Amino acid sequence: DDEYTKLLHDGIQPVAAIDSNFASFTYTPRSLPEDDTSMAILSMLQDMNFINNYKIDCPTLARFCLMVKKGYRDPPYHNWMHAFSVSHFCYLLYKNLELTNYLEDIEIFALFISCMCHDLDHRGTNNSFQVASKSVLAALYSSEGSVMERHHFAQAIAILNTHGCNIFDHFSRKDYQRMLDLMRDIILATDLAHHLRIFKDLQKMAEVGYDRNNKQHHRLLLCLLMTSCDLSDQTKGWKTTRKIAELIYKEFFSQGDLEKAMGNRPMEMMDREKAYIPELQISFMEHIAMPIYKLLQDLFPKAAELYERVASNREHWTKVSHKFTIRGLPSNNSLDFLD
Ligand SMILES: CNC(=O)c1ccc2nc(C)c3nnc(-c4cc(OCC(C)C)ccc4Cl)n3c2c1
Ligand SMILES: [Mg+2]
Ligand SMILES: [Zn+2]
Repeated sequence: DDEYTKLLHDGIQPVAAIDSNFASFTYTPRSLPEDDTSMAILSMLQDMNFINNYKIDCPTLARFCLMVKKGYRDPPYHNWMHAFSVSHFCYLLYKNLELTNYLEDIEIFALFISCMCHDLDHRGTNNSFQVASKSVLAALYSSEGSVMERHHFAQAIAILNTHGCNIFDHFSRKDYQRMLDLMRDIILATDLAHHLRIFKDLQKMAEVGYDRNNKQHHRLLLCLLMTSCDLSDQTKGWKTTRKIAELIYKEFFSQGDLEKAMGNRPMEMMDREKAYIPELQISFMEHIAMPIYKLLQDLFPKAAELYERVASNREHWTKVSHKFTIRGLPSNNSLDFLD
């Protein structure tokens, strides 16, 4: 509530005042105190001129922002600080790439808001679990797939339709509808199965060359950008990829434990007794993360450094893989862990 009063009455801080490096790809948004993140959301929207552009009511935007923030739970990885750093990367794309040369302003706006909302109310489990768990969410969504992502969109709808939070409601009925369809498309695009589905369309687009008058190129690019935001912890330094691996596997292994307790056997990557983190992390980087930033690079030449960084981080993982084998004695100087 004090977050609310401050967000409403203190005024929107300039991004430079947050950090001199705030709009650089080298900046790590997770370094920002979590208490300051709602303010940074407003600063980013102000700096992209969307608040003035779309005549957004700031009190409404403030309320919406805090609703979205409090709409995240606290699993190790899929929490608000994830959504925030994903949203900040969207902002980095805006500042560093000429997105406006590819996308309409409304599409860019939708992408940013979608980043904020895209994992709303995540419970720290994947889509497969909801099914096996017999959760309410599976009952609601399983027959169409993308269970969690459908729930993320529905939560965003629920927030927008909370009194005083509808940042869009002055839009024309036409633009209001476009915003809902954009957010749905974009949030559904964060399901890995969707990404795999559209991947060769993304390639074909990258091959034939992007066409600004091709509206399905707009739609494809929006998905590519959304996924590149979702995975953007991989584009910072080694310490960020190391720390995020830790959060991810903590979350994964917590799911695996639950699957064992209900008498099921988790995927290997969810099973703390089978999962070999360097291999799993290297696979994810080689098959999912790097192809995404390579497509980003093929479309935006200035995104080359993002790809190079991800690849460089991948090679860093290969270099420390050996450390997961205990050579010599443990730090204990004890073999008691064998018993
Ligand atoms: C089947 N393998 C996994 O789900 C997997 C394995 C290893 C991962 N390793 C890292 C570092 C990571 N970072 N974000 C995600 C991630 C991405 C998700 O969808 C995002 C779109 C772009 C596909 C959904 C859930 C997660 Cl956890 N991951 C991993 C995901
Ligand atoms: Mg997600
Ligand atoms: Zn996410």
